[PDB]
Amino acid sequence: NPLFQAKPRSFRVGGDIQPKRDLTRFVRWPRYI
RNA sequence: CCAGUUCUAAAGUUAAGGUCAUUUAUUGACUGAUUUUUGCGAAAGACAUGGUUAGGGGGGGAGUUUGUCUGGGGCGGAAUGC
Ligand SMILES: [Mg+2]
Ligand SMILES: [Mg+2]
Ligand SMILES: [Mg+2]
Repeated sequence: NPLFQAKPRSFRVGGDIQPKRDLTRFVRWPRYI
């Protein structure tokens, strides 16, 4: 509407570039933990 | 259930936008990009694998042996024991 108009992004496969998400479970951790 | 990327040797990153505050600045906070989960993912699973024993197999490889007499030695024969 104003010069500020919305610009969508599609994260379904084969689409725009995936964003940063919480990978905590999938992290590589040193032996000890 | 299907699709939100199939004519096209391109472009696709420090983002938009919404909601709420401050502050009037790409400032702050949520959302934009759902949730839960004391297995990154998959394949086998007490099987395989490893350990020690037991029976096979093994000139690939090690070691060694392969009598004596003897008209040279060998082939033959024993005048090798009686
Ligand atoms: Mg054996
Ligand atoms: Mg030999
Ligand atoms: Mg005789």
